[PDB]
Amino acid sequence: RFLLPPKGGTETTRRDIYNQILKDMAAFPENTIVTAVLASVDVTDNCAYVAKWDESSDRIKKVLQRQLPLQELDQLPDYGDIFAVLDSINNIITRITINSSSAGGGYDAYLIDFGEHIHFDGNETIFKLPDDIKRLPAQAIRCDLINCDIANMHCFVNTYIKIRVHENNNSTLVAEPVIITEDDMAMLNEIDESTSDPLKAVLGFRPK
Repeated sequence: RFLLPPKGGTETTRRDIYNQILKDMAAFPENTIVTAVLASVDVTDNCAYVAKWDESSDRIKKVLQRQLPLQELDQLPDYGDIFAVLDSINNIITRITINSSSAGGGYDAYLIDFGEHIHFDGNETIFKLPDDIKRLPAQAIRCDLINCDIANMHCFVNTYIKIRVHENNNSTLVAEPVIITEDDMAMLNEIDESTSDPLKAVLGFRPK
């Protein structure tokens, strides 16, 4: 059975949903070199995403590695509201928001911690986050990477990199890449299997 459609909220574009979610811009100070995970490289939209994945994000990490039980949901939350979705094949649970209704069926959704826009069929297994996790800042910060080969940068997704922050306007970054607990690396391997899944682009996240 499909999830019930959202009862409320304002539908938004991919650019707008990124603007509406909470983001910790203080983690990327200008004129400094910082260590961050290359969350995603969108070679169709040019821009990349960086995530601090700092000790303050520990609750999100616990949900992602299925270390915390969550209440399964049958009613999609409102557009712009934050919840969790299960990638059943790769066994990880990630934070998500529905930004709009799709004309052909389903919805447009944003993976706030990965910086990825995906189609949401409405058959996906979804959960309610506890309020503290729900209120945590989105890990993925939009970043214009300069002086580098973006295509080559795509292979370094889900790895720690060092970036020189040229500009931090408070919604996006202009950064140049420069050429960490054991649990953090283990989590990145778990994320990479979901990200590298051969059918993720075609089917999105699979149910059950």
